[PDB]
Amino acid sequence: MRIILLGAPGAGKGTQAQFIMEKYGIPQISTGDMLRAAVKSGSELGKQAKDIMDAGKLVTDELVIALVKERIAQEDCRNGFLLDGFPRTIPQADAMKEAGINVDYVLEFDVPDELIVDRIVGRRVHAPSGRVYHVKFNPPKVEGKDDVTGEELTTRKDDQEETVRKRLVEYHQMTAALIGYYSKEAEAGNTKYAKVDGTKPVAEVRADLEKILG
Repeated sequence: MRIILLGAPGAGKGTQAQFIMEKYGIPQISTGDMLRAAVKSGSELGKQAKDIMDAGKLVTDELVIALVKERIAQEDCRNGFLLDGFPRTIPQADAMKEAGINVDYVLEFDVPDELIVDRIVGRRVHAPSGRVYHVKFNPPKVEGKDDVTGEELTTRKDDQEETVRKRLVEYHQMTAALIGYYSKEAEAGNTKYAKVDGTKPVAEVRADLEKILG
């Protein structure tokens, strides 16, 4: 069972990761994780990808692909894998096909931008301790203040409404053609594609995956 899980930043597609992992007994894999696990290994690619990172240049599509083919070749991927957040472009996806890395399902965790914004800007945090809150779901006992210390709560620079919005616009701009690519690939029978609605409750989204997957 080989699955590609896609979704906008802050949509929360990771909320179904462990379900898929336990359902079909497969590891979760991201380009970020293997970038490190490669350097950790004495692999040539690891040493290669290490130099590119130390020099602060983007990792080439060919090198990332090589790391992927290397990653899924390991024994933990005997029954498949869960590929999280990759590919991100059509060249990358085609490069996976050019190297014969097919997948069974392409899942698109979909959440409207406005909802994502609403979720994120609602966050509050106690920076020095790292304690997190949220105006809904988990508000502090004393309004605007940390339960433990009683100090005023703040917000992350990474959660600024203006910052989050640019991230989404950028993401859609970069992912739009790729979604159509896999949807068309599905019409060609090369893989299966399904646009999952991530606005419903977790338990409901989970049950929808079982009808899509099996």
